[PDB]
Amino acid sequence: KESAAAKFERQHMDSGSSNYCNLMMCCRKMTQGKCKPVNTFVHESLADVKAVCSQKKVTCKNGQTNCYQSKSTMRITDCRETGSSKYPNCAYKTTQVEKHIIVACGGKPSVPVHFDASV
Repeated sequence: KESAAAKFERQHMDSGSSNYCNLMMCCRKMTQGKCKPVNTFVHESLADVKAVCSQKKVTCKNGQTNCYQSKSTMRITDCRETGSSKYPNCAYKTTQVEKHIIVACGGKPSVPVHFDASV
């Protein structure tokens, strides 16, 4: 069983092409069983992303208060299923942007366990 912290790294970290999302959503296993409809990858170092857990506190989309917003914008790529996508033939639109990220943090040490939003 993968931990929540490990799952966050697999689904969202790509520390560092129109087909980017199609390749990554597949390699990171987000097209198994169903096409995850939307996902965001973050291209900053794992350390900079983990540091968000000690940055600005904000409320989570689900109402929990263990969420944090990055002090700076970060380089991210949003992957969104296209209208033609249909499991098991998933298809995604790749959009690169620079936005702040909001993540839920948990565990000891407190690390990101859920990508909540980009703002």
